[PDB]
Amino acid sequence: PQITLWKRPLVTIKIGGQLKEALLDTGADDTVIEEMSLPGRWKPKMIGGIGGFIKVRQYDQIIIEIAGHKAIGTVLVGPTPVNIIGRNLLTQIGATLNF
Amino acid sequence: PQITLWKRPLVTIKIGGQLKEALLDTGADDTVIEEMSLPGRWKPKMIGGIGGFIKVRQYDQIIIEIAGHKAIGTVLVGPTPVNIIGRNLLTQIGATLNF
Ligand SMILES: COc1ccc(S(=O)(=O)N(Cc2ccccc2)C[C@@H](O)[C@H](C[C@]23C[C@H]4C[C@H](C[C@H](C4)C2)C3)NC(=O)O[C@H]2CO[C@H]3OCC[C@H]32)cc1
Ligand SMILES: [Cl-]
Ligand SMILES: [Cl-]
Repeated sequence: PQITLWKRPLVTIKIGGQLKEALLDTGADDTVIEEMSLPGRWKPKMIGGIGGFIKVRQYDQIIIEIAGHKAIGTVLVGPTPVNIIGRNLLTQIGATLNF
Repeated sequence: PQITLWKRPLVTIKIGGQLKEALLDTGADDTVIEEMSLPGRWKPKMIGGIGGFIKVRQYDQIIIEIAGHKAIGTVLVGPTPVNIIGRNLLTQIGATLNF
């Protein structure tokens, strides 16, 4: 689709069989989702946001559907105020900025 | 232009007579610039994201040149390491997310 920005660019994602709402975030390098259980092992990562740094759990090669498009990649899990889809997955679904 | 997201979508901006680099950020409601002086009145504001909240100065009716595209709107000024152009000015230059 073509998504204008008068409202937050919120989309439905499917991860772990569950539907969630997430924000398409070109200002995010990484994808960050609120606390949920994911399979496999995870690795530590510190990420920096507007208010400071937080610890997250890094799960690699996670299957996730994003507004109907299939991605398989790294998902960070932690106390983010909102689920965000960052450039690591926006590139997988072929998204670009246009003006 | 069409901007891919393989890397950070950074552009040149002109604001308060200064040239600066800024991130085109669809996840940002508002435009947030690193500490600088701007003309006019301002009022304090708290904005939040990963890591918590920061205090900023809200300047209304500021003109910015974004990648050669003129826009006017509210600009928040405060302690961020990276300038971000948020949806309130992205709309004004007709930016969209496409995939
Ligand atoms: C009301 O007006 C607002 C305007 C801005 C914001 S915001 O907190 O800056 N954020 C919105 C937001 C994000 C998450 C949850 C809720 C809201 C925008 C994100 O795009 C933000 C930008 C930056 C802007 C600068 C430079 C960096 C670090 C921070 C300052 C936040 C990205 N990017 C981010 O956090 O990315 C993180 C995940 O991916 C990683 O890679 C990059 C750092 C790691 C909140 C309110
Ligand atoms: Cl505005
Ligand atoms: Cl429009």
